[PDB]
Amino acid sequence: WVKDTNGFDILMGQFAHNIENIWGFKEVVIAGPKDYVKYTDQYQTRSHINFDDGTITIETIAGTEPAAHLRRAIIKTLLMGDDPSSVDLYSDVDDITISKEPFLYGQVVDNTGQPIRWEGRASNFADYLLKNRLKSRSNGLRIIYSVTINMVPNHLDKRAHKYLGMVRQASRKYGVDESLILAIMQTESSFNPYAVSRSDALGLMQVVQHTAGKDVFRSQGKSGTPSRSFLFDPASNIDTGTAYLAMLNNVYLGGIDNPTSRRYAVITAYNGGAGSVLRVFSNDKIQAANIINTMTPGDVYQTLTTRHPSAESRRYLYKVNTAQKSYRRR
Repeated sequence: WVKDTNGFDILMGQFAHNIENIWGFKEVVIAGPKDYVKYTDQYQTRSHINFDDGTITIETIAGTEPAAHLRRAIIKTLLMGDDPSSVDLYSDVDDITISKEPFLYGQVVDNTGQPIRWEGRASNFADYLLKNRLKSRSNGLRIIYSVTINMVPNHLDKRAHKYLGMVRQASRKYGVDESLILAIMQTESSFNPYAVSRSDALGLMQVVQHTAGKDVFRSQGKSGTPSRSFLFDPASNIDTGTAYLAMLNNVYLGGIDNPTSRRYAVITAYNGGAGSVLRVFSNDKIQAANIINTMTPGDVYQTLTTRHPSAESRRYLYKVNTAQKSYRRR
């Protein structure tokens, strides 16, 4: 709903085209919801954090002094403070800033098994990787040099720890279970505060500003739509996303009486839309709820997990439900 979207659409096209020219079409890698990718060095160097499987891969296709290119990115990535509102993952500008509290602190250790919070240890660790873990690849035409760093095994729990207070607040406020909130959050970004989709979802809970964002503001009697900075603010984001979860539950899918059937529906609707979920059972929103209110919740899970028209949405329900079963028990 803007020229913000369109100016941003073009920047996207422009950004991707700059990468394509240097890495070749098959090597175009871009930041995602569960993936931080930051280009530096005029697109010759990229720093990739895969939050889903816990790897930090630093790459360069620079032909001169590649080891030097890699060292610079390794240290900054390990030391970067998170203020995702200030980071542009769609430019090659170095807006990377070193703070007293690196975002990755406790998620990775150096080769001596210690967490990294100072520039000295990060440097010693970079030199070690460069001497013992330097890999080289061919894209068919030119050499890419890299360093892979594995995060601690429990990196996901360590990263979610940063947002449990915000989840507890939003949970008590909106009447939505903590386990559902975390399960949505995990499935959407693996607790990545730099999360960006190409469906315009922003932040930890992947809030689409123009649909869900706008809707939530209205529900609370607020005007306008949430800014880009607002949704990259973790507390703002988790509050907004949880509000949309409660909205799906009270108004859009409220005709569902069994609370466990409603959840399956709410979860699916979070990704694919409330409209589509009802339309699986009947074109009449009222009849659709009436059919659901006569079937067991396990049929409802089974119905949505197979007979929903988006392949993405069918997977989404299975993923969130799985995630929730490990957050629900305390």
